[PDB]
Amino acid sequence: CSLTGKWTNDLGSNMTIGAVNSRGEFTGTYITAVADNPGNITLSPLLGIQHKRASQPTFGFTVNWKFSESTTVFTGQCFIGKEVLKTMWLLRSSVNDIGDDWKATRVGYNIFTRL
Amino acid sequence: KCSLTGKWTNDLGSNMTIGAVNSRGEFTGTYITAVADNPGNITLSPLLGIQHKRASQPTFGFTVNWKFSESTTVFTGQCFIRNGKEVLKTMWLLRSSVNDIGDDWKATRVGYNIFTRL
Amino acid sequence: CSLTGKWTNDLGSNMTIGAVNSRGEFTGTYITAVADNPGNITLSPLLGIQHKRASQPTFGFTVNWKFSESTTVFTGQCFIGKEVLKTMWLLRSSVNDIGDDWKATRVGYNIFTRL
Amino acid sequence: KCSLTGKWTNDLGSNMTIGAVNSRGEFTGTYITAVADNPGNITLSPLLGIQHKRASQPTFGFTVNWKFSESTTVFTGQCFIDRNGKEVLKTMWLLRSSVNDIGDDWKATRVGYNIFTRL
Repeated sequence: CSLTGKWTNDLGSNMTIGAVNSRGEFTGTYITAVADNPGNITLSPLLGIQHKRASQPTFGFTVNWKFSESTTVFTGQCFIGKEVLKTMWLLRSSVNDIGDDWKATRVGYNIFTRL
Repeated sequence: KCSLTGKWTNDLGSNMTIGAVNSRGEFTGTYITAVADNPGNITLSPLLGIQHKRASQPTFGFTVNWKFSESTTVFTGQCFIRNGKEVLKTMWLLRSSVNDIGDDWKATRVGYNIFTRL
Repeated sequence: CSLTGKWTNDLGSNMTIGAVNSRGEFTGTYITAVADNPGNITLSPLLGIQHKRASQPTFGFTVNWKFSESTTVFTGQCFIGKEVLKTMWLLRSSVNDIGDDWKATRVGYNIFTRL
Repeated sequence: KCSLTGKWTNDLGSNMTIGAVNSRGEFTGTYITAVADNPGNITLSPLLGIQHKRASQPTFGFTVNWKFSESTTVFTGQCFIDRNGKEVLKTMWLLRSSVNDIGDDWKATRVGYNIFTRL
């Protein structure tokens, strides 16, 4: 259940992850298929840790949108023939005032398979 | 300057330490939780995320690899400054590991957290 | 998009909702596929509201679980010309300590289809 | 005691009134939110839920049908005994917005939480 490689999800988005070093880490690019203003979508980075020990490991990473102010974070698990990432996310928008915070965070799921 | 470099704590009593936030926003760090499913097990734990640098009240996100367990937590939120001090409004997801894909529906867990400097 | 009728979600679970009154309110039953103690699973009742005016109505409801201390609430929206409910959910558990609160809440989703 | 019947404020300003909690556990009530997307429109909105009866600190859930928007919120949580003897509520919630196409589903569920107090 190597997280390296090229994956796609059910909302059409695609990602690529670099090599995983043995202390958990990976780097990747994210191309989102869907967005708040898909007038402005580009390639966004992505930093994350993944257990290297259990064969169906938990994990988590961070996407940093280069086209807006928000952050999306993902956790989930890889299962086995074929590998499937079951994930969930929080998409945090930026609000101008802290008193506005309550409406900043959304949540959702996604399912990834290799390409 | 809302840089997450430094020491932060939160409402349940956890302390984290973030190092250098690099030019691309990235930062390693460590997190001592004051609370887990098996709190007897608690150890130190490594942490990796990215922040926005431009934004004056930056949005952020990081991943905690809990070594003392098979699971993971991701955190997102925003840094704010009206007392003049800096609060981190964040929400998180705990991912537990189930054995089979069938149990997937029961693995993800959610909550909030409020971090301030030490 | 009436919630009256016999739906079924993606995990295998089953529900039946009755008549929705003029102010959006409805009741029905929920036989679940899954649970944290499957040998316990029984018929549990539900209660929500559904915007009556919308052609693709938003709605929310609460399952009160017969066989245990805990509660799941759902929201979502109903799309079309076949009908489909997109829902996310929060499962709330009894902790016995409020210092233990941060862990009594869990999240997921469900797609619902008529039967 | 930890019954829902009563009036409750929350860490964010908003208030709520809950009616009689029947045998089947149900309850009815109203809710003025202190905050929303178009706060000019905020009115009293209805509420409907179910809470576990016998247990001393019950789980519960209820649906808030937003009278001014086309949106819905669900809250879940528990009634605890804060040591002072006073009942605080711990919840988390979803807020569902309406979207025009099923393809936009992914953007319509906000998550958050609150703390209610007796009023």
